[PDB]
Amino acid sequence: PERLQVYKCEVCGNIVEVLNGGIGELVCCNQDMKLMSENTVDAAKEKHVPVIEKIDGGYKVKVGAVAHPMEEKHYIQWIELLADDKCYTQFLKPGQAPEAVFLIEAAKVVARAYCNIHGHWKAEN
Amino acid sequence: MPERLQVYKCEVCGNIVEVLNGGIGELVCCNQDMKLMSENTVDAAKEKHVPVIEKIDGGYKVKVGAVAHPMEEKHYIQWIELLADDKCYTQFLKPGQAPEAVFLIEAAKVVARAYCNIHGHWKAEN
Ligand SMILES: [O-][O-]
Ligand SMILES: [Ca+2]
Ligand SMILES: [Ca+2]
Ligand SMILES: [Ca+2]
Ligand SMILES: [Fe+3]
Ligand SMILES: [Fe+3]
Ligand SMILES: [Fe+3]
Ligand SMILES: [Fe+3]
Repeated sequence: PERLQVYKCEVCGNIVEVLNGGIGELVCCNQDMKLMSENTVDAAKEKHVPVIEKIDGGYKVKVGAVAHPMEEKHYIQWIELLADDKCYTQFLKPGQAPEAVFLIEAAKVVARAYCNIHGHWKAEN
Repeated sequence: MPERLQVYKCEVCGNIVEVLNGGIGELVCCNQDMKLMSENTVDAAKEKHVPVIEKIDGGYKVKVGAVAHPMEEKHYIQWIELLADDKCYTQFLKPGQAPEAVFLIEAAKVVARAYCNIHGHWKAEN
């Protein structure tokens, strides 16, 4: 695994993010954890692909062109902004708006989002 | 059983992961249980590992520790993390850099964490 990759255990639901890479395979419930590759799930891109809005002193990210549902059983668990060697995560809860604001200085940024149902998604400016 | 924000390490291959979503199953790697890296439990110089939090205009500046920790290839602070509310901001570092990070954020209460490749996980709060 490599830094920043997200793995999920399809059996029990554990989901982790890599802070330090290594050669070993992450395992849970007696099976290799699944690498959650961005934008691979067959889902509505207009509801999952993060939309990056540049603002003075940072960025605002909303998932996706169409506000994603934020229901108890279907919501965006978090939004993440990757800039340089920074990884900013904003966890969300059902009922909140599917968006986040990040105060940071960086021209190129990658925005990621995770739907408990539809997986990992990303976009860059 | 993993809980959000916990950090686990495989002492064999060196994989280190942070929990985003908890659950029942135990994390395993290289045929052994991954080790939960509990904060401030390692026997090391607290003045070099416990993060010091400094409030600044529009955020916080965090340094590791009151005495600058080494940033060598074989001994350095791998990252500094700031926790506030449902926010988890991480600044990864590299040998040769200063053992510090600046976070622009609006939060009266914050927890700062740091990880030394040799001496483990450490934290402090304001
Ligand atoms: O449908 O998200
Ligand atoms: Ca993180
Ligand atoms: Ca065990
Ligand atoms: Ca155990
Ligand atoms: Fe391992
Ligand atoms: Fe969805
Ligand atoms: Fe599991
Ligand atoms: Fe150390």
